[PDB]
Amino acid sequence: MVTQFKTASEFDSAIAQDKLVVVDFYATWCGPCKMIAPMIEKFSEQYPQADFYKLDVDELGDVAQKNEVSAMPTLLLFKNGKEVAKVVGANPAAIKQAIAANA
Repeated sequence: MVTQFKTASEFDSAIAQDKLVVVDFYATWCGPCKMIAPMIEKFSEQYPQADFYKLDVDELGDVAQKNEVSAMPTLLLFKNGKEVAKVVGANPAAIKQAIAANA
């Protein structure tokens, strides 16, 4: 599956003890930023153990600032309600391995 985040009250649970969650902090702007939504989902089939969510840089612009992620888009990894890695760019090369060694 795949979903986004509008309220921190949601994403807060996603990380909180729940394996490795791959949340993207795509910029509220940018052009080819929506084409990732389907991709972010395609990866959920290879790492079903990990949750593939998405962060809103418009609604949760802060969470994008807290982690210092204002790219467009960006990939954020979190283990057991904690962190693990951050690689701005879900280009077929890291977004896959990043979810392996981590999860």
